[PDB]
Amino acid sequence: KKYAVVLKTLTDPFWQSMKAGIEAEAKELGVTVDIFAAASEGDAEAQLALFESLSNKNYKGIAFAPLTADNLVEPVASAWKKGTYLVNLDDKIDMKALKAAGGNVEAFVTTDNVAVGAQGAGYIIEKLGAEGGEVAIIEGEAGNAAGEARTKGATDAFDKASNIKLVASQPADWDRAKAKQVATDILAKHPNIKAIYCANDTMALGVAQAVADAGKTGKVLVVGTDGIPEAQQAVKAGKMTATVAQNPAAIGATGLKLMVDAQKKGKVIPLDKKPQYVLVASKLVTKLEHHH
Ligand SMILES: OC[C@H]1O[C@@H](O)[C@H](O)[C@H](O)[C@@H]1O
Repeated sequence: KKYAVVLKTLTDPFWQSMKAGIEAEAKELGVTVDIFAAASEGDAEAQLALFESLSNKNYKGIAFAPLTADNLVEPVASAWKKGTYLVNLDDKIDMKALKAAGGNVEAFVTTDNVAVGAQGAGYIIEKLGAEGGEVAIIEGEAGNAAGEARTKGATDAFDKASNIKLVASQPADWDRAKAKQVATDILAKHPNIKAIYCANDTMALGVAQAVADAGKTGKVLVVGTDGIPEAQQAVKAGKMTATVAQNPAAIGATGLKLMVDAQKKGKVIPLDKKPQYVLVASKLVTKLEHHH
């Protein structure tokens, strides 16, 4: 049989890299993998419906990145009861809710997202120096576990830092236009803002455009997360200050490998057993300076 992967979306580069990484790993393992996302973008109910349709196609295993912590709880529990080998990718499902629903997953593969936020905020703190300044966080969608961890890690770092004042922490729901809108509002209400940490690059690129439109490119630091090509290009060009790169290809490849390796014991993970927890490294991408 084959394996299935349900991602948040296939239109955005972070997730496209994850799909490509899954396929590269499938090519090394010699397994067949179908990778999907639901047509309605960001629709948690559409993604549930997609998951439910796949869970009835006799896949050996399904890896999934849920759009929210709760939207896939019931169909994941249902698949576990059917003996499906399940791997949570990237964004943490509500595991206590999953257990209450009667299910489990073999593994969760993710980035240390508290560390991501701490790195993004930490680089801002380093770049602002002793004088510090007003900073803001553009959050992902409220309640998404990975985004929440980044907000926590950044907020904690900013709170401890001398002369840093976090003046705004606001969701833009992983959306570039909405992040441009939120950044425009922050720039209007906080004309002394010195830096904005953004929970992903889709948002950071919108923020960078708001900063440019305000004539403030280089005057307001903009840090993203994911490391998508356009953000790495923005960092090179000075349009973004940095981005905390993730490795979506490795997240996907590792999740597929865990799903394949899980079947060797001939049974899905017991209900009372803790899933595997596999961290994939992040890396701060800054403007490459070799000039003394
Ligand atoms: O889909 C929006 C975002 O979801 C997070 O959970 C992922 O780690 C990436 O940052 C992605 O860009």
